Amino acid sequence: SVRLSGYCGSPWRVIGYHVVVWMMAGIPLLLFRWKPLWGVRLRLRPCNLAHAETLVIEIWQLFTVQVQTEVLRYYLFQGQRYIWIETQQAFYQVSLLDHGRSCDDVHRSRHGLSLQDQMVRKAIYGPNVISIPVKSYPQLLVDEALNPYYGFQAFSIALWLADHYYWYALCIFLISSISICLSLYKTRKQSQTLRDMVKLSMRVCVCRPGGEEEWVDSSELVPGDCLVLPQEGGLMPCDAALVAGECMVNESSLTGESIPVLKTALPEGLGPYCAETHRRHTLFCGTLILQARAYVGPHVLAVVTRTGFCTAKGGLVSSILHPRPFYKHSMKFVAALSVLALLGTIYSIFILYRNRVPLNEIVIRALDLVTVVVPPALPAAMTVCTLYAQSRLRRQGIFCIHPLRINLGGKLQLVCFDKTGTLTEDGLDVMGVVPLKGQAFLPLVPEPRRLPVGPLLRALATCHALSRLQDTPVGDPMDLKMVESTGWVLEDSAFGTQVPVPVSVLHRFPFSSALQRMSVVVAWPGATQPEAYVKGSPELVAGLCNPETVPTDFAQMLQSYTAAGYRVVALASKPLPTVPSLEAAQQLTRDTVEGDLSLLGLLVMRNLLKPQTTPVIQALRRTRIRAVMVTGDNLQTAVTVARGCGMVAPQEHLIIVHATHPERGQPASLEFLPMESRSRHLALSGPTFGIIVKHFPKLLPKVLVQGTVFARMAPEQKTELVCELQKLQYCVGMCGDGANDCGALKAADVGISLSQAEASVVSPFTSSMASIECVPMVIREGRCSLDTSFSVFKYMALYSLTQFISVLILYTINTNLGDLQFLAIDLVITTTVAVLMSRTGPALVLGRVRPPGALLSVPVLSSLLLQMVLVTGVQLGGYFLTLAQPWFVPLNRTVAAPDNLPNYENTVVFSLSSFQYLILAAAVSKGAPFRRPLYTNVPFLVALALLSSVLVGLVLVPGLLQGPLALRNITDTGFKLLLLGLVTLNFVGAFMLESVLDQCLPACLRRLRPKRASKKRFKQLERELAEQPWPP
Ligand SMILES: CC(C)CCC[C@@H](C)[C@H]1CC[C@H]2[C@@H]3CC=C4C[C@@H](OC(=O)CCC(=O)O)CC[C@]4(C)[C@H]3CC[C@]12C
Ligand code: BEF
Ligand SMILES: [Mg+2]
Repeated sequence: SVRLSGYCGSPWRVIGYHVVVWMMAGIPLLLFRWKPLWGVRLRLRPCNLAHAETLVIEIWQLFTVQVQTEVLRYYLFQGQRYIWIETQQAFYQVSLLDHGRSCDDVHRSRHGLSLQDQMVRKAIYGPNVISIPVKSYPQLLVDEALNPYYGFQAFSIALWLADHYYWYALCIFLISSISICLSLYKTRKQSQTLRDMVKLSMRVCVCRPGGEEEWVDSSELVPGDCLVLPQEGGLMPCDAALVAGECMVNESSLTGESIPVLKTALPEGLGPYCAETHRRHTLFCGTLILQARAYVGPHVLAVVTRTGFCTAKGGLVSSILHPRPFYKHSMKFVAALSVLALLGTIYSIFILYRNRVPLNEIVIRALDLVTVVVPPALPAAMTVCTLYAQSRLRRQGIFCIHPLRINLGGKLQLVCFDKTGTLTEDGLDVMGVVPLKGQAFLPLVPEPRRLPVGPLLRALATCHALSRLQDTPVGDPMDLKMVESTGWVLEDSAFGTQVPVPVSVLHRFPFSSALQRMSVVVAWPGATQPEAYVKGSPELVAGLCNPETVPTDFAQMLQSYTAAGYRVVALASKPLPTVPSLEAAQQLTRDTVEGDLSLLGLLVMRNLLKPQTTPVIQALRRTRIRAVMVTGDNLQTAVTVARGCGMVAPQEHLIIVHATHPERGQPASLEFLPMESRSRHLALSGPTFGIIVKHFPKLLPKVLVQGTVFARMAPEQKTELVCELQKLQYCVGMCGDGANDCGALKAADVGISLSQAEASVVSPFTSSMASIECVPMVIREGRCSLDTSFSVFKYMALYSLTQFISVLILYTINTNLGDLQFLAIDLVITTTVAVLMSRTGPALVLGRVRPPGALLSVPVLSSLLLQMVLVTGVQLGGYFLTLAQPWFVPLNRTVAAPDNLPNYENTVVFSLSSFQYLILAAAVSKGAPFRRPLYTNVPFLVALALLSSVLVGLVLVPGLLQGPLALRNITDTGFKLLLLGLVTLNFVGAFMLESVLDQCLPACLRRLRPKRASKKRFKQLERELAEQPWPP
């Protein structure tokens, strides 16, 4: 149930709300976004539903919808339109206005719709368009750009402004704002580009009363219009009901079925028309018409029934506009960092109190804990990392309007694949022709054009009812595919060879839905007599041939072909004793030519795998990523595609699970059907999955773990399957191209859309090519992005702790680092490094091992502690080595910083730490397995080299920036070379530590604490099934 609350508005109250939400703070905007009821109570006063300009909809979950007007008030909730009915005082959806009208009403609507009625119904129903509104820059900002670390950055900016660091807070604010605005611009431009490649309209012909017609746009279509369908077919603009002629539709975009569907004219009657009862007669929006043929009249008419979001495709894409729910692994890491930073802050407060500095300085340093935990350039570094990942994906043709979900691509353990249009082509392609030699079959010939010039070749070429329209063959889709395969050229009719004799059709018997076959009579120069061909259903066509021409294994071979989802159509022929002339061959009755045939062969049609599918599936199976086929097609085609695709290896068992509906007196039962030709896969249909979910809730986890083929699977069942897999703690990806996959793509963690319609403009990922090559690309980019994010976080931690240790060592001496030294270290070094280190691309190939999913790892913490030990050792060694020199004179301990600068202690500590900030940057930037080698990042190499050169110039060149940076000029060149030597030892030690840890720590962890269990539910289920398989 839902409740609609009305809220009118007043100008003074609106301006008051605006000023109190803008001039006061930005916090009220986010608070109102968290709870819209407070915002609507503050801005809008309660009113009556008949006078409301606003509705609050809870279904509780609260949505605020404005009440638009066209004296026709309405509102749009998740796409659906709810007009305000003025006689019953409610907002009734427009979907309910055509309810109850019968088939006679639909047939009376075949004379078009008058213009005045057209405008009335366009006001009522709106445009015939599935339009998803663009997210504005504020909403895009909140959902994408902001991070919880920007709150820390805002607090630190407030702290800086409190302690009067204007040229530092301003620079940090500029960097963060530029990163945020550039990311918003990139995401907005990608969304606009996605929505510019979707064609929301066509030029459709509509009947108009009075015998006239008019070519209107596809958006002017309203329920009641009578479309005139073109004979060449094309995409369907809306949901209609055939009232004249019949169509041949390819509904693979809505249902996933690859076999073309024959839609027939709606039958006249008093019963109410229903899109489910009369689905055999309805044309659905988004489906492709392959052939529109009319018996009576010169046009194929289809009365429009639903337009816009009330269509089937509109209903499918409307269910994903419902809002439903990345940093939790990093907040634990920053809390672990905060423990160390708090210990250091306690030490700093104690050692500053011993120095008797003002208490305000002490409390400012205490509050500096937040800046220590979250560095100033951490949010900017993360935003730039996501920007680099998004740009790298876009340069490959993949649109990512949710850059925060790129890291989820590196966590994927399972990928669900649609079959029709994603793994295979949309329709049926010619598998081959099976000739006959003597009395028995011959091996299948994949290319019928390679056949000799015999009866079978001419039967494949000429036995059809094709026509020429705009220099292209127009007719039955299977006939089109057969003639394309045979290579012959269409020009009663004449056919020229692909490069023999051009045979000419002398007569043609039309294809009938009762006889399930068609016949032609052809002749060619140099022949003794005409030759009549027959093409149709193999079972009944073979019933016309001679018993000595049909092989004894005909039924077995037909069963073998039709058990794999193939569309077999038989061909037959017979020499005709008729004279080769049109005076007699045009008067031949069908019954004489249909009898005493000779089976020439079979023509196998199959749903063809795309060439880019098998390598990708084998690649995913090599890296131990589960491949699951989630299709709306039948079980035989799905199983055949899985077996020939790589999801099921030829040596791996496949089990069909068949759930029986519980009838009266019996309960639901599961029976498993093992077939011939993870080593144990499960195949099951949609109804079987639905019965297993509700009647066998304990066996559902085992089905989900072992199942690999899910056929006849409804869109709601697809998204339910994705959700159930995610309940097993899977990270489920999904690749789809149809409207049936929208719910699965939205519910999945990484949903890549191959669609060219409005389903793509709201998907996280959208590939520009119609293959699944994007899936390995997305996974590689996700692994690279996860590795880069972990490297950035580790570098920020190492930086913060290095600077904190340096500052503590200086505080113990009653010294500080220095304002301009702080500015150099942060802005010039760490901001540059964090920006340019996120630029390294993904590795060329996928790997078996995934990147770690948590920042609190024994490897990560151990590496951080060892690098900190090395850094602290180097800095303290430099300090205690400066303290043992003849030229060294101690600082003036009486005065405090920054007045005791320049001195030797600060100079040495800054000299060592500045090199450490680059060493710890080159160290955490790891390449393989998940990233390219470091040296491929030319900007980052150049930045590191230039900064190292600058720091070596500071160390060695006498008088270079020793004044600005408040450094002290050292005259002992031996000490300068010894400091450089300490820097080199730190460099080699950091790299050796990283290599030794990365190569020997997992082995040490395995040997010390043997992890004999896992917490992921699917892994425990896999262990349990390995110990005891569920189907014995
Ligand atoms: C207050 C005064 C006296 C101090 C001046 C300090 C500047 C030298 C700092 C401030 C911000 C720093 C910048 C911070 C960010 C970057 C990003 C980086 O450029 C890119 O990000 C391009 C990325 C690509 O190659 O695609 C180059 C270094 C740079 C400009 C830094 C160069 C040094 C800058 C200009
Ligand atoms: F397009 Be899929 F087979 F649902
Ligand atoms: Mg599809």
